[PDB]
Amino acid sequence: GKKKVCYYYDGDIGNYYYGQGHPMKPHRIRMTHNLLLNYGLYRKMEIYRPHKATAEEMTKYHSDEYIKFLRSIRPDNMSEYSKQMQRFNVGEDCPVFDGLFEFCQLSTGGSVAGAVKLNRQQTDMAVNWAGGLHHAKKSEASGFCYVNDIVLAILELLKYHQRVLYIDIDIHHGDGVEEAFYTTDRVMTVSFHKYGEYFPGTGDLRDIGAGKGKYYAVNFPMRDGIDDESYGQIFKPIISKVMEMYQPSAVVLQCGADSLSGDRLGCFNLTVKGHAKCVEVVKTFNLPLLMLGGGGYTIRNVARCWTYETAVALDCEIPNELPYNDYFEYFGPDFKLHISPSNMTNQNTPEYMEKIKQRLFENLRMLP
Ligand SMILES: CN(C)C(=O)[C@H]([NH3+])Cc1ccc(F)cc1
Ligand SMILES: [Ca+2]
Ligand code: NA
Ligand SMILES: [Zn+2]
Repeated sequence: GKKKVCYYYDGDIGNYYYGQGHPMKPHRIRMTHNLLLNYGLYRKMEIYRPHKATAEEMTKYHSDEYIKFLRSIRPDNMSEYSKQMQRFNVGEDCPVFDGLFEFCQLSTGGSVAGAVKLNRQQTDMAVNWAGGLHHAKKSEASGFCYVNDIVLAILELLKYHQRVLYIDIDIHHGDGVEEAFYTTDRVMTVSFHKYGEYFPGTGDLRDIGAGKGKYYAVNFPMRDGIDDESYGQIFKPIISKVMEMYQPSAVVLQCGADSLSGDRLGCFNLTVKGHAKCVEVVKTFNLPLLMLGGGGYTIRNVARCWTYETAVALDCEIPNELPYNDYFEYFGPDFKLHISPSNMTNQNTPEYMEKIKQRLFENLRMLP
């Protein structure tokens, strides 16, 4: 049936600024929100403003030293922290900006608040588009991510769920999440991603986990230009098998939109419908589901993607004609919700997709 959806958003999020030229634009979350408000989707779901997660909350995963650094560092005291900045991988990809810590607190607060909601059985789905920062590590920033909201949310779910399944359709590998849970069977991580001279450089299919977590990390490496049909060929089958073999009681789905056609940093060729089919698939298992954001650098298409995927969560059909909104000019020249793929070559042959799939299936036969 139709699911109750709780959605997390702080309108201050759009005002954080990574700096001139930096492709990460928090503003995209405000565009997303404004677009789905203008489609009327607030009528169908509960909207919450998340708390700011505390340093205490964050050190459920991150080191005390790293979190102490994140809450002290500012543009005005950077010169005095040059050593700490290098150690914690801050100051370049992951710059120091005004309100950095508060940005992390809001990002993280959405993900944990959604997980609490799900644990209390007061929603079927929770949505935090400001979350999904899958590259942050225990004691270091990486790939524009500082605090790993996903890891903290899963730790919250593990309080009431013996097995949690994490699925990642961001074009990048979910390295920080895989790393955190690599040696436990209580979290299975499934990542689909570009692989081959590409950030972060991990997610080989031969990376399957270790110790009690061996066979609970699943990696589908892809080449440039995958399209809706190649992706669709393998996502439903892999997820069905994972569900069947792993039998999770809760699911976290990272929905990074840098896997869309025309993403400024991405090299895939998915449409918003192709992307969103993944949400559709996971929804059908009828499990407590936390949906998070992620990467995405062509921001009009990020707003489309996460608006449509909100509508998917709600089983609420919306028209292709975009309603008027505060960012209307960004959606030219067509002013429609859905996007076309490019004519870029798909380097992923059908044979390649089926072969990688069959290798993952052999691995999944190793579960209890
Ligand atoms: C470019 N790059 C590393 C990426 O896009 C990754 N997906 C990491 C990431 C960035 C922003 C975000 F909001 C969530 C995750
Ligand atoms: Ca991924
Ligand atoms: Na694991
Ligand atoms: Zn990404």
